[PDB]
Amino acid sequence: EKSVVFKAEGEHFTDQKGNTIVGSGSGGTTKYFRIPAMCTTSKGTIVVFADARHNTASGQSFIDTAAARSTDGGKTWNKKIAIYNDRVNSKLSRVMDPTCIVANIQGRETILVMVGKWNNNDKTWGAYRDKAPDTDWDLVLYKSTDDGVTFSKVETNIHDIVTKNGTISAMLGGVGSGLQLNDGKLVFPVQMVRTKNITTVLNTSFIYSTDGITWSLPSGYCEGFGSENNIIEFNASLVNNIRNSGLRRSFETKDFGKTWTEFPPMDKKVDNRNHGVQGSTITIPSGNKLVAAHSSAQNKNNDYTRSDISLYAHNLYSGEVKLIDDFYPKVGNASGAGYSCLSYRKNVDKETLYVVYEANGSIEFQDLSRHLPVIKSYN
Repeated sequence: EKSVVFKAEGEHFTDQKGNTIVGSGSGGTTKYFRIPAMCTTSKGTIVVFADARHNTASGQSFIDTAAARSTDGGKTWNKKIAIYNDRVNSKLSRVMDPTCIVANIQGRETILVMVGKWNNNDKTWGAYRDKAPDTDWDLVLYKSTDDGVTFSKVETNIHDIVTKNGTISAMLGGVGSGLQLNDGKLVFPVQMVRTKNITTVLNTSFIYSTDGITWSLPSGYCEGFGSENNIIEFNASLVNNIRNSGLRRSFETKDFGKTWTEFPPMDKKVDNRNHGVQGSTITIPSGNKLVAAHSSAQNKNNDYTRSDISLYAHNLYSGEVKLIDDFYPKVGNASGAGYSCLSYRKNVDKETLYVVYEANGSIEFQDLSRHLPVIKSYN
């Protein structure tokens, strides 16, 4: 139905030594949660990641990556910290902004989660353009191969490929979920802050891998807009769906990230109004056709309150769009609101469509599976 994954001012976590993490919420709880990411496994297990912003909603604050696991269809949740910040700066050390993938990596069902990491930077990441890359930044990857019970660090070449590019100050996942392609390739949508000498502050792209260890960046870039984005696979194209102030943007690449062109079935189809917001975009099969399901905020107050977090269907053939469910029909908390993440699976003959989203500093979950006939018919 509807459940609270992470309760603002209602959770207590422990650190690596098992000592409680005293946050600024009432009773020493974690103050605020943001930026949910959800991955469902072949066992039906739901894992939801979010920033545990222990002291404040601000992105420049002390943050760990929490993980909530449900094996009862989202009724109840077991919670823990999946990724700890480095504990350099009790005010500013942070791991943030998760993107997850569920994939069979050479046969092995794995949940990957990728987060940015900072320590001493007191400003948002777009402020740091002088270095290639910023010395305070990193982008870390953790995995679980035990159905979300334990997460371990993956040693990658992600920092190295950013350094060898030479034009990137920092990189993050696109927020929410990445994908495993039909052929098996792993793809994280990414956002990047370019070095100062590059005219465009922000770009979108992706990183890809076969084994989850060695990653690659394509040679091209997509225009950044508000840079948070997701990718879907459609025929031999990768198609993104990007945050933008006003109308969301969508581009396709037919050359695996060398060049991008507008994708008419999704480009400019959903309006998030002033500032834009992150949104989640996934595909759902309907026979041998595909439909895109998308969540983002209607933003009725045209501001940072990002009201009315809604599920849409995009007809990938005709370009029609329709509202399926305004599942969080509420004005958000302008300290940080509006974000969401969808998850679809068909396990055996059971199709599930779940969402998680920001709700006044908490993360809530809804089972939206009743909407699948309506979405699937939209081709």
